[PDB]
Amino acid sequence: SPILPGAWLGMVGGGQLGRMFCFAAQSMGYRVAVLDPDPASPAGAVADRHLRAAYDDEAALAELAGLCEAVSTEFENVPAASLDFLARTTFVAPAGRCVAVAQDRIAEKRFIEASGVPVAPHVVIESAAALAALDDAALDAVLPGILKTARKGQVRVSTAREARDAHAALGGVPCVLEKRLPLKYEVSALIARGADGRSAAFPLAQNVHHNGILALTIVPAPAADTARVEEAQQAAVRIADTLGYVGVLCVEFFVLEDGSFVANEMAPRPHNSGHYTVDACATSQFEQQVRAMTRMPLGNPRQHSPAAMLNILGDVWFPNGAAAGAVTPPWDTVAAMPAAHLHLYGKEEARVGRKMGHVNFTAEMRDDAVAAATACAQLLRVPLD
Amino acid sequence: VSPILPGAWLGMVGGGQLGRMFCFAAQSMGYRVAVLDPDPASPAGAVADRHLRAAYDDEAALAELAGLCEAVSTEFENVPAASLDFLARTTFVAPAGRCVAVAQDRIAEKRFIEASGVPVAPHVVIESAAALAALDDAALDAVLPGILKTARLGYDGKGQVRVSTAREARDAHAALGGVPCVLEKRLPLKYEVSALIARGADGRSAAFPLAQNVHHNGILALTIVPAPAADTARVEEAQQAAVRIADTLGYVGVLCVEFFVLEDGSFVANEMAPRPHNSGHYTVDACATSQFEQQVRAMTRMPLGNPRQHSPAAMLNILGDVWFPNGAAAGAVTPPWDTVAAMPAAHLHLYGKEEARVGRKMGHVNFTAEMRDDAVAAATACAQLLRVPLD
Repeated sequence: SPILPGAWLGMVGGGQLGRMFCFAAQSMGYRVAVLDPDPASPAGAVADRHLRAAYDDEAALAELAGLCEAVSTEFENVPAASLDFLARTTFVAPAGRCVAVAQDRIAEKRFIEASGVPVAPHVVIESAAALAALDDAALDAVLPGILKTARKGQVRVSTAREARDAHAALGGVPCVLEKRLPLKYEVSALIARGADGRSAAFPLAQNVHHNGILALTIVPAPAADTARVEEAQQAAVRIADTLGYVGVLCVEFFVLEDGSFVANEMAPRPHNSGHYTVDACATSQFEQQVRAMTRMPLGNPRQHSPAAMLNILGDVWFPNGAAAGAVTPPWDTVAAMPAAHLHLYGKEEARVGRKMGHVNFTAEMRDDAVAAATACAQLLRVPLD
Repeated sequence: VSPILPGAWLGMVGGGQLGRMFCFAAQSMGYRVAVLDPDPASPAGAVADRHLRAAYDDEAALAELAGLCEAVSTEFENVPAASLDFLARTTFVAPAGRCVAVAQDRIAEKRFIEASGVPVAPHVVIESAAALAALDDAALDAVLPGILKTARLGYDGKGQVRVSTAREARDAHAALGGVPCVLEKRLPLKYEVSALIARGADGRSAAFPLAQNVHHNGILALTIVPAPAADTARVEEAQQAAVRIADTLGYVGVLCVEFFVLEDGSFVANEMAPRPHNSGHYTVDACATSQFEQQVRAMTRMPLGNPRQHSPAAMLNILGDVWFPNGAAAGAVTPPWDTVAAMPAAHLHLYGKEEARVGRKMGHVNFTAEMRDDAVAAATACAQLLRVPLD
């Protein structure tokens, strides 16, 4: 049965995702308690209540579970044991078991395959013993590639020898060895699924990464035709159904030069590639998180306006280099752009690589949203390639 | 003159639903908000970066707000202009006290709009018993039947008397103690509209579309945007009238001007609100920039946002009455918010107020759709579900 407006909802993690959840939840009349050990928590600052405590502090967890009728998550490395502890006393969506699958590169690959969705070529290496039982030819099948720890932790490798040495260099921990592929473009599907098994899919997003960090998202994905959108949406839903997932799920895919389509990873939460939904869709990804965790009907995902999203890293504050000190970006100039919606997360210190905000661009025509995002990237010195 | 950029502290005098929705807009852009509101259960204070839980005339609280904030705006209906001018000693106050004061006095408001060259709804000003004694019956008959309204402090229907004859008008004035009043003629109304504009310190403005408003029992019930009854010329006329008033006032902020369109086609202004307005809540879900974002931009001397309406919209108000389907005395019943949330057009906004009371604004539901008729049909169905009369 539904948990109606006025109820306390809990959020494990108080970064920008938790912060944007607060606005969605409070707008609908819910109260939000954020658990985040950071005294400067961006989400905690704007929540109804902030429990300043560690993610494994049982007294804090009991207080959250006691106060809240449902709890969801945004923090990247949340211990599933904490979600377990919480679910003894309250409704937790997504469940710890789902979060644990999504947080482990081996589990996630195995699960997507089990859901009947093609996965990007890789070899699983659980241990030194598992590595010993793989011959050079077995490794060569996925090389050159990148060795990645299943749970920073990545090594580019070209030969079987480099692969063996890299595994030892990472301490022999569980890893996946991912083949480098002839990538054409990247897309993400973003879906909400409820406790009753009903789901709602957003449009397909096309994502550009720079130096391994999301830079630009365009929606609807320019490169993907109707059949591709449908294929990607159905894939994400199939995964969510197989997982018994309640919440927002983001699945990232590669489209290769040969036209093939492969899933690479998934996030058990609202995702950076979904921030456009706040300004471009009838229901945002944050509103869907609220609806899923309260067992309320899912919202209409209708995209009213074509959109682009430009990430704002801390690098934007360092036009004279990181060491020379912060310079406030020209936010007035950005606000003068008619397509722009400026989102800044209330983080105190700009640092290289740190996500400080984003700018959504909406317009009647997609080309105009994209041109505005491109011009803003030039203004702010944000590299797109 | 310079812009007040993201990260700055912004103050809000008043912590009801308007201040709450202001907080979401301001915090999303990276500003920190301090709310001044004496109510310990302040809906805005609950979600603000800071809540100064203080009376509106508490000078210690006001000095702390002004010291902390680089700019301060207002939402509270009866804010003393003396408090705004106290604040303006040490911070940027937008809109200014003198603008707010004009809107709070029915006589000043009518006089100011006329002085701005915008036609005003027929009325007679009655400053005093002596002024009334010097008006002949024919002078009163010109605006009768009508409603006698106190000039000051008559919020939410207070200080008003329906009158039909000159004698009833004179008796009503004496009943109210002879205080300053306006006598407003009851007009042959065809429809009501509101214009909603933002104006900056640099004199630039940005106008939303024209909203058509339906009132019942003296309270806003339903808003539809764009106004179905207004053609392009009417939209432009109303927007330009609101900008003319704002320019004449030297107004910095969001201004809502409410008008009547009469059976004969006459277009007259009746009142203005020096703040975001209930008839503007649709902007949060229907426009590229909401009225609350424009309040942030205006008070920070930042460029105004694009007011583009991406989707046709309707808004249904939710009063505390919705909780009392068996009567006010019979006790509260939680409304079917799940059934509302199932409506694909609906956007549910509930304000976090603790006690449902008759006549109290507890929330609103915005409806957006590709087609206006569908948004209107959804609002009308939701009104039937919730037992909300629209006429």
